[PDB]
Amino acid sequence: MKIATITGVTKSPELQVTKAIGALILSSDVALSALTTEKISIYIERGNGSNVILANKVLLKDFILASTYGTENTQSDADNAMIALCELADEGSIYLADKESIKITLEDLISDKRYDLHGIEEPQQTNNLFFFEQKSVASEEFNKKIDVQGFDLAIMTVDDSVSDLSYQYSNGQVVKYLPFELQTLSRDIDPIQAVLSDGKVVQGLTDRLTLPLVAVVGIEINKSQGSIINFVVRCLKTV
Amino acid sequence: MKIATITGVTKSPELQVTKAIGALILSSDVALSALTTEKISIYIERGNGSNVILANKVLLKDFILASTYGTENTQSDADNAMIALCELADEGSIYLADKESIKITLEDLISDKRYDLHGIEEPQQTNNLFFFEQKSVASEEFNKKIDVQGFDLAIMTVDDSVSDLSYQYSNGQVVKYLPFELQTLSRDIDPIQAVLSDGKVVQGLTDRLTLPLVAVVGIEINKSQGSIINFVVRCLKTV
Amino acid sequence: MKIATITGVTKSPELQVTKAIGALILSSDVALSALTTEKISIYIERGNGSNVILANKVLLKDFILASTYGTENTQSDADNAMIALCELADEGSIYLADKESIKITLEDLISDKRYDLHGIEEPQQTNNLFFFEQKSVASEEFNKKIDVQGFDLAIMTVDDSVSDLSYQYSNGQVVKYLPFELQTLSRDIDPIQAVLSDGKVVQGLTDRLTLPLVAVVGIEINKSQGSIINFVVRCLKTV
Repeated sequence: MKIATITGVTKSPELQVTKAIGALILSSDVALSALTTEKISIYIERGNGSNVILANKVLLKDFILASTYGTENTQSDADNAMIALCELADEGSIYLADKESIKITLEDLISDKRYDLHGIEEPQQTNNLFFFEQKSVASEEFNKKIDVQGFDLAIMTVDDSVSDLSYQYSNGQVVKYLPFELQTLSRDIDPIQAVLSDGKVVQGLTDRLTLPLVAVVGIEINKSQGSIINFVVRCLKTV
Repeated sequence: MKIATITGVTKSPELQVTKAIGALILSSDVALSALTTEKISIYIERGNGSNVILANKVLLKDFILASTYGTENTQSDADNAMIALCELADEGSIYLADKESIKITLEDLISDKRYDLHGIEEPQQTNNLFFFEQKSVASEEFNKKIDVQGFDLAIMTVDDSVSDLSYQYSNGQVVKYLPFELQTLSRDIDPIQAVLSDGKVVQGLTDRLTLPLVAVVGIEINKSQGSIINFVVRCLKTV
Repeated sequence: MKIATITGVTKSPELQVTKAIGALILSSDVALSALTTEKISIYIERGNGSNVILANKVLLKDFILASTYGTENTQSDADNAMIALCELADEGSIYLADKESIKITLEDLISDKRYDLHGIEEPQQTNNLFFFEQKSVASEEFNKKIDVQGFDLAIMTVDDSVSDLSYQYSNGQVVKYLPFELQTLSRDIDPIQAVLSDGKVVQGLTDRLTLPLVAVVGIEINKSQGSIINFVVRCLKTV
């Protein structure tokens, strides 16, 4: 159903959804590569506190990239320059018992741009939900190690100051990769990232990289001071 | 093997094939979007018995869109502006027992256009065949309900007067869809519909929508007066 | 890791690799369709037994097209006009015990172009290796029958002299195809062959055709005298 449309204002109101939905359709007249600052926040209000957080001010570009990895890709039309379908459940849709509601908020929107949010209903119900988390670096240290066990997909920022990325697998082996090799391996599973309205296809964003994590327990970043490196990890778990 | 090449005339003769073929190849110098009124009729003729009707004056555009949904698509070359492969059986060629033949007819052709036909045979014989059926919703009526039990793929005409499309599933649940949401969901399975000669790709047709039906038993169309809504459904069964 | 960067010379020096790499990355500023005479040669020198010859002066175009069939395809970036990822092992990497090492060389390059080699390692080791072989049909031979049992992919040069090509399957059936039908069948598996820098995709080469051999035990070529035909076949086996 048509959840909301936003135009003119720089911040969407607290959008409330009561019926069970499983996926969100985000449409805009701004291209995917032109998203700069817009952020989204989605949660489920269970009652007297103890609400479930699925996304806390996650960047829209990272949210779109982390959800359209694989056979699918972002779409375009003659009326909308960017369409993306992002799922929130594994197979069916979120189940709300008595008074739970899904609250969605948009922040840092552009004044002269239009956005539209739609919700997709499903005939099934499920308790397996997707969770988004954010990790960063202090930007004043050369190297840092993070643990990515459980997560099956990551979106990393791309900068010229990142030298090495070390993957530590579940069997103890450690493999070092360069950004070029990382991008080449990334573009081997999902060759196409988006299709433009005119007909051209873009096979990758110039400053974001999608990494699938299979049997990977650790990621080490070897970089140089001067920039902040951001990772957005996606996981699936039962609430 | 090559079947026929048609030019100049507006009606192809009733071509007869005796070799057991498994699929057809349709090639023409007009793009897939440029097809307007061409119709195809394919059936199996038995010398002593009842005819087997697969397609009866089915639109060529709908036939191609039904047969080329999935990983594949319709391609193009320098000589031919449209090349498509259409499957007739499930995983083999149609088996002719005693006095069976395949009759193919093309009608409502354009005078100055070329239409070729090719046949593809397989080393296996199977009894599963694909059947095409046509359904309509009139223009003087507001809403309708059509039973789509047993089918797995439909193609609906696209008009600016359709309001809602409702799916009733096998478990009794009812889900309402907007045309925009339905198009977005349809493109979520097959991102690309055709590739042009220059290099640009077209991800859909402006007046056709392909609906993959899974465990759906009813479709309810809600619209306003002004146009006729046409559905072409495909099914698989044994003869 | 980075193996070598070749620029200015017409023959790359012999390169020795000691680490157990799993795949190679070929990057160059020459488009995929623009390669004419570049050749590669890879072989493993083993201190216990006999040396393993993987590629013996295989053309770069055929070597690249043999590895990028399926969902993957050769890509491009701003700096590099052609990037390809070619696997040398089935799932893991080549096993080297104590001193056995891989040796790679490039031949018949162009002085005013650029080439690079990258190596990709894997956390696992395997003995299943990929082998490339070359078959030839002379100019004075009207027809020729070859045994492609055990192979899984072939690359042929499209020529106007070739008239028919017949598959012989395991069950004994023989099916004859034309070049047009062969190309159409091939393009139904991998619709897109490469993506250029400006966003236009290319769905195939104008002089090379890729044939997937599934349950095929013989290939017969019928042509007219005048031209030579070359097949590049790929196979997987345990050493």
